[PDB]
Amino acid sequence: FVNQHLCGSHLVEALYLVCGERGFFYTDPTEEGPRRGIVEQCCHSICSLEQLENYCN
Repeated sequence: FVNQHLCGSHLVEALYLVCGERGFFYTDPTEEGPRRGIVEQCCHSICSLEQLENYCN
């Protein structure tokens, strides 16, 4: 993951990386539109890693 399009769990992964085992908030890829912030921003556009670190716990 390096400031590049990240959708589906390909995004979760990053969060997993930066969040580590501490567990990251993202639920499942389906069910319903996730946070509606990181996804619509990192999937349709690029996003920061510092932005994933606030997702961990």
